[PDB]
Amino acid sequence: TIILGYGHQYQANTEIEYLSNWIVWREAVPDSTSRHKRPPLEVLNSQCTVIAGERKTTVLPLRVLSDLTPECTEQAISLKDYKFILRGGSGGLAVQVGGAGYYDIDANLVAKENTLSFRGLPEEFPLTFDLSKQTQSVMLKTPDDEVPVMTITQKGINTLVGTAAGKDRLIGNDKDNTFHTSSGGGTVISGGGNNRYIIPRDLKTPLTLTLSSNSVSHEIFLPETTLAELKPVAFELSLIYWAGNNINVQPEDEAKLNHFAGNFRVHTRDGMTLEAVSRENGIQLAISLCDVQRWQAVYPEENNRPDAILDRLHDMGWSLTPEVRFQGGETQVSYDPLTRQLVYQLQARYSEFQLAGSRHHTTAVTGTPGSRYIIMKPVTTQILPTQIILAGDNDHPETIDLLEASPVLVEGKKDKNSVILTIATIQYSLQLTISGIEESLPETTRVAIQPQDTRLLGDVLRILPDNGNWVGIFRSGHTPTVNRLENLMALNQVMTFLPRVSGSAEQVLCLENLGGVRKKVEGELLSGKLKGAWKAEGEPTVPVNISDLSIPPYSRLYLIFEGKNNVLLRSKVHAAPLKITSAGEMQLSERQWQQQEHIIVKPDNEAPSLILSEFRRFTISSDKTFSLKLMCHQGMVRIDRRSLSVRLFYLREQPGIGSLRLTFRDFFTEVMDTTDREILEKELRPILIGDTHRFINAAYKNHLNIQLGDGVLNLADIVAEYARIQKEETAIMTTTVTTDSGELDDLSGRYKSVPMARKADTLYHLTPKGDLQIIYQVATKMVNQAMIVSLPNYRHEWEKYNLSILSEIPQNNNTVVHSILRVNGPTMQVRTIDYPIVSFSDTTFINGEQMLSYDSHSSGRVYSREEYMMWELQQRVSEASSARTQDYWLMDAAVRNGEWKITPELLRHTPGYIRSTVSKWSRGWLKTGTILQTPEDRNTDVYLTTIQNNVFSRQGGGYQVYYRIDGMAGADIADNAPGETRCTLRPGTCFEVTSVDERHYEWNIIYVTLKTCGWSRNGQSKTPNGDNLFN
Repeated sequence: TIILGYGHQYQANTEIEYLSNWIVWREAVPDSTSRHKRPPLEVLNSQCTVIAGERKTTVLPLRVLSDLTPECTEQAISLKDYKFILRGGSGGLAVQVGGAGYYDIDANLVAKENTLSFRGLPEEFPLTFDLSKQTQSVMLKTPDDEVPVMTITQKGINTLVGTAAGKDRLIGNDKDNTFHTSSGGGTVISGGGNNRYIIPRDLKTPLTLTLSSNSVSHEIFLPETTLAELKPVAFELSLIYWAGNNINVQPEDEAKLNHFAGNFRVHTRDGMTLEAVSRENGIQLAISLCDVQRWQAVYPEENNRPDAILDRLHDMGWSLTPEVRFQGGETQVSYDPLTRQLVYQLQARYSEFQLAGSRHHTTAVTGTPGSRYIIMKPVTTQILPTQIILAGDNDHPETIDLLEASPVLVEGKKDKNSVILTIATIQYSLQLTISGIEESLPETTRVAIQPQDTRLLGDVLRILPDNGNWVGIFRSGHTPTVNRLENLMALNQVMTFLPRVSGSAEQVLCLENLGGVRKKVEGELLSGKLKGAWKAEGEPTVPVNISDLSIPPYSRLYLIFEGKNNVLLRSKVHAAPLKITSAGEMQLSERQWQQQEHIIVKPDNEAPSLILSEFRRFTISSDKTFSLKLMCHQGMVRIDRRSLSVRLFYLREQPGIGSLRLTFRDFFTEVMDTTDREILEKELRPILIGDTHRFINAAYKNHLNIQLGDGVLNLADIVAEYARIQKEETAIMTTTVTTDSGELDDLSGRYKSVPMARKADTLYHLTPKGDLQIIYQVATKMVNQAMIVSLPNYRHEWEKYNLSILSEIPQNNNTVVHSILRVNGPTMQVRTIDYPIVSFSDTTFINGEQMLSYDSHSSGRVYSREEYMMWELQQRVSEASSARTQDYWLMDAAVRNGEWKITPELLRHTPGYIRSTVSKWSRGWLKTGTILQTPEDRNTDVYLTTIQNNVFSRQGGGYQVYYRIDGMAGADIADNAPGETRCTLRPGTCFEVTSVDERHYEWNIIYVTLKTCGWSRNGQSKTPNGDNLFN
């Protein structure tokens, strides 16, 4: 790196002045009045020269034109004649022009990259540079005249970089060129060769790309743009944006637009890679590649399986290249849209692959010798056939896992040197094909039907007849009928409600563990009685303690309850911790540490070296120090006695963000065993900050680094930063908010204003002690800063919270976007107001997750209040996890006092729900804005919980209409048994019909949303042509 200046050689013309008072002689400037005299300082040279060596050299002359300020402009104009002679080397030359002078750049042609950058100019400067012109002038538009502030003579440049945010006009050579365009629009005219473009987001003016006739290929990079921000426009190479100015790729001649088929690629930030493909009529932009790692990073809260990604892309209106590749991960996945076949290729031996079918594509897996293929439990119907191809090593045989599928009946078949096995559960089935790679079935393959029953593929083959193919291979014994099946993957804080039965007098609840880690169920019975735990077919039930239950891996447990009273059981599920007492390298595969929720390290003599394979840490900021400081501020670091505890979050293929706690027992010396006293801890803290290793146990001093996939986590850094945070407790800001804190439609409560301006993204954290930790990031770019809004004891007091959090999101166009965050139980409802333009969105904690990530630049469709608030009815009908968690939280709030009671406080937070059946529905009859009323019935019952209350499943015969009441304040509830939430709505109550949807008319499903009124004395009581509503 060379930084250059403007140095002139002066000639100081001087004279001798005789100071007669001190009779001395001194040097002095010539007198300007004594005839004619030379100037006191005369400039002789105005040239600088740099000759580069063999390495890459960057030249950065002083920036004399950095803004349009008059003094800066004058200084730049005065220096417009300075000569810069820069000769690049074979390594490469990068020049960033200061803003004035004659530039004579002589870059080597051998060098792969020779850069000419104009980013040092004023931010909004119209730059017109042509790479095909050897000599050029960069004119500065001064008042009343134009000044050639720069004159550039370049040779060998191929990496033109534009201004920051100016209206630039760039033209390339006939060679390969790279263009770093500005964020202010303009035009780019790339000549021949293969050209690359890096275009930022939020363009001030639409940008036009002109593909020349002699051009070969083009690659467009969008480092700040996701695929969801682009409109899939057909028969065009232009990149259209949902919001914001778009790129306008056009060719020199429209006749030869089809030339750039396969020679036009667009790279997008979330790992997408669009390609130009010839089609039936013209050209199109189809998705060709996908990096699953970048996509998972951009969308951590969604299902990142290739099938889920394909479904998401199809729902977005995006086409597919004839061969779609899914790069990243342990395997390369290929999709063929013509035959709808998804193929997996294994590369790493001894890799545990989870095989899950789909309702849209057929799956085939090509395995590696010595591998483990886990068959997942079938969850949907009409699953297309799946295939497994085995490499027969005979020294490292593979295995096929049916343990996690919970198979009830397995039937075998033989067809052309392959064994076809069906895997049918109680309610679902799946057909799996097993075939070899060399036209032979390896008899050494192991089929694990049951944990204690592991057979060999040869033994399975022998009992398989040729004629009369279908025979049984496995059949589970008789089990009691299951009224409710509850998976233990939902972690804790699960409220199970079993309504009483009429005469069966025996309700069976089944707790199933689909993983390989033992589960501890810390249940607690509120209503009903437990007869014991089912043991076998014909012996008395075994009594068990609901306080703690042990569930062995891949095993079930049928609890028996009486059918007279309602059954309400609150259960806490915690997996058994993993104890690591050995030393040396301790490597855990991805499935090994993803199965665990707590890992305890207790070294016998020396600590091991933990290596978590493929651990992708979840971070909201790219700064490691800031991320670790925020993690320390959020309470994931705990120090008690000599033990250090670390809580980590990782990105995973499944929806949500994973969590893993690491505890290092005896991590500190014996001086830290006095953590009870705060004065001693305060005395220890300065040393813990300065010299962390002084208080670290000698068994850990060589094992302070934890290998987390690609990154590394150092325990000493965490300890030092945690100590620093403890010091500052007794730039991240905290704002504790109480139910009765803050200033005074649905926004009818308190208001709290965020002090600063936030960014687009937000983070919601729910600590184990039920603390809400909304985290905002300050919009300032120079310094990373965060502001945390704290709601202590939120999970146990969410019904008393009705405040709104107001914030501001500045935009690139000097515009401000208003955001209101309303906390509604596990749901974080956010309204965006644009100046009118009002958008609604929400996120919900589900399945015990404690981290929620929402990014504004991740969607391309804006939903109004009616559209968003209508979506929740569709999710409730499908019984989405959000509705289940809302039901769980409401049931938990219903028992705050210890006895079941639906308080009037919960009425405001709880929308109403009605399910009704009509004899016949007329399409288009119900229009938005109409008025509906209940008939002259005694009371119409409104249900707050519709997931497991048996009040929302289809009943009777005909069309089904789903209702949702916005305002339930003022409705009298009924005496409810423990577990049921019923409200009796007053007769003759108006219902302002809003946003009627009938997309599932062919499925006999009608969707309706409503608003309450007063005593309007109008509407339809019995409704036309019978079909009395609100029974």
